[PDB]
Amino acid sequence: MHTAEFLETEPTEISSVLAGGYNHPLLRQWQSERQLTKNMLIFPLFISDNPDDFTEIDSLPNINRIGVNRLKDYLKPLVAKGLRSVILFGVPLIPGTKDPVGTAADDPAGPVIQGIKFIREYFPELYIICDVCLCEYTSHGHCGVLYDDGTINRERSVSRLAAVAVNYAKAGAHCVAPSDMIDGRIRDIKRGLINANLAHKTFVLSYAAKFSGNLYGPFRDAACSAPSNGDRKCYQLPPAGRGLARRALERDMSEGADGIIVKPSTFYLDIMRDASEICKDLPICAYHVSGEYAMLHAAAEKGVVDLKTIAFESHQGFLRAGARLIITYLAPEFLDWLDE
Amino acid sequence: DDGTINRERSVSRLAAVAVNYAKAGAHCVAPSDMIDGRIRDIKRGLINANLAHKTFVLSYAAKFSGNLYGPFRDAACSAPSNGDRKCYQLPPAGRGLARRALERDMSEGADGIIVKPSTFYLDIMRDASEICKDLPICAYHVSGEYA
Amino acid sequence: MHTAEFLETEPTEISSVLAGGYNHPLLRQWQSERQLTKNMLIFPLFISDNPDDFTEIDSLPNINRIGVNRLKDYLKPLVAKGLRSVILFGVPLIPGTKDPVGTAADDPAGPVIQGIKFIREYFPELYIICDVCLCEYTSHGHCGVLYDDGTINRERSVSRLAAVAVNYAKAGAHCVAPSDMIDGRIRDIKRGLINANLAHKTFVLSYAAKFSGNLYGPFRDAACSAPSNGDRKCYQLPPAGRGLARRALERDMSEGADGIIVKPSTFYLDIMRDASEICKDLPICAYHVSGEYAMLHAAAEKGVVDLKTIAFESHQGFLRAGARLIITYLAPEFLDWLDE
Amino acid sequence: MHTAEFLETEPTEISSVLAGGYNHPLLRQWQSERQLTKNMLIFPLFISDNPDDFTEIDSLPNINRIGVNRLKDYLKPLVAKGLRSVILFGVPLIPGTKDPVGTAADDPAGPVIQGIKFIREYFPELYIICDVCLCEYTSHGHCGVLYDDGTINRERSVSRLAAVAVNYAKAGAHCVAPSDMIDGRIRDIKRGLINANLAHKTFVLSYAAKFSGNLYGPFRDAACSAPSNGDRKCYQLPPAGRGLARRALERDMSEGADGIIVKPSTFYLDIMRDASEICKDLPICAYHVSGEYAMLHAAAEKGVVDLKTIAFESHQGFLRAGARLIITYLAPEFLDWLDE
Ligand SMILES: NCc1[nH]cc(CCC(=O)O)c1CC(=O)O
Ligand SMILES: NCc1[nH]cc(CCC(=O)O)c1CC(=O)O
Ligand SMILES: NCc1[nH]cc(CCC(=O)O)c1CC(=O)O
Ligand SMILES: NCc1[nH]cc(CCC(=O)O)c1CC(=O)O
Ligand SMILES: [Zn+2]
Ligand SMILES: [Zn+2]
Ligand SMILES: [Zn+2]
Repeated sequence: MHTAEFLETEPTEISSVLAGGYNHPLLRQWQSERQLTKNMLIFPLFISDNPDDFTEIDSLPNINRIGVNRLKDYLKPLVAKGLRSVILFGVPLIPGTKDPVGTAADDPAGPVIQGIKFIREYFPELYIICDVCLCEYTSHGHCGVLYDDGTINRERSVSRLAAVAVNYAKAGAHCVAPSDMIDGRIRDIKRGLINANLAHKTFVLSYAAKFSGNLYGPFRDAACSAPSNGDRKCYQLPPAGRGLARRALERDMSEGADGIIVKPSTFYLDIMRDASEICKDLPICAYHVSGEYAMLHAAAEKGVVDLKTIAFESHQGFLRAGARLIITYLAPEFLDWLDE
Repeated sequence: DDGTINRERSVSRLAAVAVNYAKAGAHCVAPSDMIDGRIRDIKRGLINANLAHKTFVLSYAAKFSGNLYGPFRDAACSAPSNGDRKCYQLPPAGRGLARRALERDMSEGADGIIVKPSTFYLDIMRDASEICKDLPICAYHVSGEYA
Repeated sequence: MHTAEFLETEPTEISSVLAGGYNHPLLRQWQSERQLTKNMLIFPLFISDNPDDFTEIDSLPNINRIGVNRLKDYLKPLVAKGLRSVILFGVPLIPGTKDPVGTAADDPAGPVIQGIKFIREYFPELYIICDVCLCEYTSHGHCGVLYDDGTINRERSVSRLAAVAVNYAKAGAHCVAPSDMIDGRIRDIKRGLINANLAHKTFVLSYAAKFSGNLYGPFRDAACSAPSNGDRKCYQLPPAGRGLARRALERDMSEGADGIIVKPSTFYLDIMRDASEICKDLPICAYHVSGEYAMLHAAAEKGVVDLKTIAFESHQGFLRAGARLIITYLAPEFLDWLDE
Repeated sequence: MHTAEFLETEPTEISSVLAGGYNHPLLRQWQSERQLTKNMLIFPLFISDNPDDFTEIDSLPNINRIGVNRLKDYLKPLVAKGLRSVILFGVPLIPGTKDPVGTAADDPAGPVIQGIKFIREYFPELYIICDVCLCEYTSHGHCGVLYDDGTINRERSVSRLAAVAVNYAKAGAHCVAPSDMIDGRIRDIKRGLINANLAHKTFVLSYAAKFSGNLYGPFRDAACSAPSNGDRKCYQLPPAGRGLARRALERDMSEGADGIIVKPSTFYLDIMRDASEICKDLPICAYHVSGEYAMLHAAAEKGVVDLKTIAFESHQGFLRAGARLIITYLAPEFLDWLDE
């Protein structure tokens, strides 16, 4: 008869015993290197050039394209729930706005600057972050100014990007986040802020590690910033490029970045860990991209996972990997969940 | 009797099982129990059975508790009863414990280590690549991630 | 009677047991830090100024000096077998071509640029690397412009080398590999590419660690680039110079190199390991030189070793030492071997 | 007309200039981390059980199988030339000597112990090293005692190996070098020496990093120690196994090794470098194996390289990689070369 066999054992080694550290709910909280708080949440906003807008973005569950006149009523509850910061994304829909040099990017009458002014007035305590790029304002849909061949033109690009960033800061943005990924733009932006006497009041949140991938889909729907005549594989880091990512982190830090953003998040947790070592003295931010966000929702609907559970798991993962800030579309949910 | 894991009896039983699989012909054994010090007993068992030189010990050194093991419980019908595995599997926020578990398993004889889940724990894989730099690291794309 | 003695033993220590990790064929593959793939192979090419050339190089078994008109038929099978990249070497044979400043180096009608144009046209998917130096175009046979005393003239040399490199890139080369070993040439080449607006499309593969030795023989036959009035012991690193090699690696990296090459390979595996630590974020390439290559062939003929076996052993050694790319004359063989 | 182009240059950067450190012959010597001296050379000896032997080993140029009665006249000149140490290898040719447990390994009447006694008497100042293994004394040709299945039997093996090592030391060997590569043999050998009260006088030179390869050929001819019924791929490290090699080095050191040997040499220079970091406080020895040695000779005959030149280059390479001792068949040559 097959019976249960038990091998002869040796006395337990103290070094084997780890269980004493997480056998209680409170202990699992104590084991966390960083605890998730409401003030680490950064909610993205898609401001449209139509002040009465409030359009739902198909590929982005529960997220819409808001116009200035609908901002107050939208923000009120969130701010009351503890929202401390937002990241602005402009979505100029009016025809004849987009061009080869992203002129509309810093248009004072544009959605971004209009949004900055509104928020600084209606929600003076909110921290305003502005994404800096040309992709949503270029006729070609690329992040910077191009060469006749269609390839990125570094010099003209960073020159234009620096202007945009300084202009947002001039309008009142507390922080600028260049997501272009073009070589040396951080240095030009920092120098520009210095020359404009705004470097002491403007936080530079660089998307130091932004990889190219299949997770930016839904975003291209909410802001209509899709490439034309190719992909961003030449500026955004290759998914397998750890060395380049590490070099980009060191570069951006050396160029003046006050903090860095890792995008995507979950799919690049190892890069977040690398960043926490290289940029140990700077705040690291995780960006839970549209694709990752939409992926969780899809899986949830399919019953593969539980929304709240996986959201907490994924977000706690960012903190474990070293991040202390999080840009997520789940901000509204967390402002609630963190209360309980 | 209280329902809590019994380390001694557990590793004693697990070691027997692992050695038996190797005796049957398995080239490698991967303990996914996550119970304190099972790697040492399994390695010692293989040594005593004269199979340690032919059996690769692939330890699930870093196995976190989470919401991604669902589908697996359907394919093998191995779902907990009267509680969860939160007392043996590492807490999602537990980086320190994970690092300590990696060092422990390595020191106990593991020939390679497995990180589970994968995608949701890429940072732990990176930690493992430094701590267990001389050993092969394996990623386990779990049912939940796959689904 | 002498009998076999067995000392009293103690229970086996777990820390002693390593055998569990490599007792199976698959395991020995899992133990490899990097696995050899077809796309890591870089095949050198010796383009002659005689379009109908196809001369065999005595000291270089199975290797010849090809002319443009024989390139198509030579490359076809290789590319079909998986060849992804080649490294061009010009061998201008026409008299009155060589001079004191290597004028012919970037001659648009020369073998290198002619080769670039041909390949970009007939094999558009092939990655083109060009070795950058003056040794094969100078009347004196040295790597750079000389002083009246015969000693290397840094300034004029790097100035000329930078021009050559930019010109190859202008012709269409995807990557440039300066093998001159002259102080600070990487910086001038990078700056030159920047000024020519080609730095974003040109990979700079620096021969950061190139030692002087007895293994470059056969090469001097295939390209006729032998020194005149001395040796290269003043620019190429001394075989015992580890400190200088480490300093050269850091220097080249800091000067803009995108990747580095270690030459020779087998005889300098320790330097490859040093490079994998210093230049951890950059791709490291091993160059299996003519002497090493010819040495394996000789030993094989003598029956000392087996060609295929030692080739795999030596090449796997490069990967073990940290390289992820390999320039070897055995490329054709590997394109076959890797299939089985 | 194509003219030589010279790009505009910037003032030379001090950090680019490395040339000032190796522009003179003496400087290239100063750049060496370690200089090659006669006392670092260890000459191998193949003692036969036929006292009047002096047979030439085909696959091993200029090397023979010597009997005790021919040892004096062979050693005299070498010792006079500066030879300070030798490594003994036994080659029992008498029939019925080899068996399943390598009984003859420590046979007092065997070549090794007979050699130790002779040398200690005729050349009292010579340092005697003995290779420790069973391969040359087993009927199966393997390094240790086997299981019925043909697989290595760790326990019985190290038990037998420890006895052999202690016996050689008892006979008068100053140092023992276990080249078996069987898990934990160093610990048993050290413990055995301790129990025999010889640990304070016996240097344990472990072949901590011994890889399996295609370079041990000629050796199997000089000592007739070739495997039977398989290869040594289960005990000797796989060529791609850097992790295992590093673990083996740490293990052997922790087990009592006083020094370590890296075999092969040239083909494993990166491992020598790894060893120089892990075993920084212990002397590292490079073993220029028969295959590597025969390879140099073959290439030399083929005119691919110059014997003396490549020998110096390869041997200086060991020192560069971190070794301070060298076991080489070129010892006789170096005892001459180092004089000039
Ligand atoms: N330069 C645009 C930008 N800045 C931030 C991410 C958006 C992240 C998301 O998809 O939610 C993107 C889109 C892109 O890179 O294509
Ligand atoms: N001890 C069971 C075991 N071993 C491997 C994973 C399966 C991974 C998967 O879900 O695909 C599980 C399930 C569990 O931990 O609940
Ligand atoms: N600057 C020429 C150059 N670039 C690459 C190596 C060729 C490597 C080989 O010999 O195969 C050489 C020859 C030299 O340094 O003498
Ligand atoms: N255990 C035998 C032993 N000890 C040293 C090397 C000899 C090195 C040489 O080939 O010169 C060998 C041979 C082997 O490993 O097959
Ligand atoms: Zn953009
Ligand atoms: Zn040259
Ligand atoms: Zn042996």
